[PDB]
Amino acid sequence: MASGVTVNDEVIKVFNDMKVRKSSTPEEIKKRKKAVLFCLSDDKKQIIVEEAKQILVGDIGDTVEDPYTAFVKLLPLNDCRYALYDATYETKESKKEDLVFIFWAPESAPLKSKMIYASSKDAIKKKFTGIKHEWQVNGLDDIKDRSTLGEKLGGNVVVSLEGKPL
Repeated sequence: MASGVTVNDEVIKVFNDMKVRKSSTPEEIKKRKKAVLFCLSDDKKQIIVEEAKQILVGDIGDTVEDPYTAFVKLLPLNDCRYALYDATYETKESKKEDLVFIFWAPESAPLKSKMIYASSKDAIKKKFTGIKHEWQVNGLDDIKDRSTLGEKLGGNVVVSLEGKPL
């Protein structure tokens, strides 16, 4: 009984979009994908993005109170999923931005959920050619720590992340 999962083309559009996301006018920035969570398609054979669980740069402040809390709301404690986000931080030398591949895997999720994604983990990562970061968070307590993020991207050089001092 062989099995395996792949990464849906949607994951690419997000990678190509999140890898080439440029800031020109706030009007376009509203469409600029800053954060997005990936889930299994209706076929449960590949990794596709869920429109219901994504965070744009314009959504924060229009219909969303916070980009983090928005993600914290989508994150299922009884289900594992992936999420790509762009971490904007500023160090004591200069301000820079980057993107990281996050893996949401709670301890309440079923082994079949962790295994299904585990099979696509490479496929989804393969599509993330150039991703120099990888975040493994099981629960919200693993990522709720603003420092836990600001450190993984920059570490002890980040004076502040997302507008919050580190």
